[PDB]
Amino acid sequence: DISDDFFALFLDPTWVYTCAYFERDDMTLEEAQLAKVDLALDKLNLEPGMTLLDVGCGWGGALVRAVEKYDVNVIGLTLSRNHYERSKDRLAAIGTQRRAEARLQGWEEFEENVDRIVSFEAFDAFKKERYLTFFERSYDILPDDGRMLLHSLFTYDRRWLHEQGIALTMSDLRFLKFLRESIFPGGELPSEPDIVDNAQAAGFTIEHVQLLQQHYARTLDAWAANLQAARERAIAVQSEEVYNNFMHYLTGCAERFRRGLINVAQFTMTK
Ligand SMILES: C[S@@+](CC[C@H](N)C(=O)[O-])C[C@H]1O[C@@H](n2cnc3c(N)ncnc32)[C@H](O)[C@@H]1O
Ligand code: NA
Repeated sequence: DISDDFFALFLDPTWVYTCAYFERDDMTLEEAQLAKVDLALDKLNLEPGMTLLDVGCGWGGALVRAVEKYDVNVIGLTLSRNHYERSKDRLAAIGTQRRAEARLQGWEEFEENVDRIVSFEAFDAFKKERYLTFFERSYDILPDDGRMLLHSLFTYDRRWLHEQGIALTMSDLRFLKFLRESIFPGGELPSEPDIVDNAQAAGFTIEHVQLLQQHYARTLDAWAANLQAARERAIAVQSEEVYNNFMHYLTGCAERFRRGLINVAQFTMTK
């Protein structure tokens, strides 16, 4: 796979590799990633000592922020060994009396009770045959007053796009094929109904939906600018092919969020 050393060339120190939130226009990338995490965690009404599950925890930035700012116990799940190892190391290096653990484990195998759940851009990696199952499991492990913040990408169909004045081009179809045949996200995104209808069938109320479309455009622009500025080092760590493929993903996805072809949002879900 792609080395952490490559991603380090374009991500900020949190290692967060999902849509940032430019809560103030002059925030740096790091500040906007912490703002995105805090935006989500504030919606969970966390109290010190609660237990927070992060489904699909990446390299651990949100878990570290949850411990540091919110003083919660944390459990992070991932399917990626590289994600797990960095998460494990970062959490162990936090000075805290709380429980802070990362696991190489899917949510399908996790059955422990937790007080709150967060997830950032993992849901699009789930098979559509598991969308309902995921919400059922999340409902079951939460207490009666539990809350989940689902931050997910989602797509729109031709009819909706057309009603909004947007068309999918032959280039867009080529780009979707590029995504499907690569490690990059976006090849088989859920629709908004795939999120909302399954969450509601499992018993959740959708309290709030916050769209972040243009924040993602800006985030992807920042990653691309960072990667081009480090091009020689990126080629050295990987190769020119990989570098160019990443640039194609980052810039192509930025263009598509700007145009409105796809979206990303935080869904506050309550019981
Ligand atoms: C696009 S990354 C998001 C990483 C992190 N949330 C962030 O904001 O940078 C998706 C992560 O979800 C994880 N993931 C995908 N499917 C999963 C599953 N069924 N259970 C647990 N984690 C999963 C991947 O292994 C990866 O760590
Ligand atoms: Na404390």
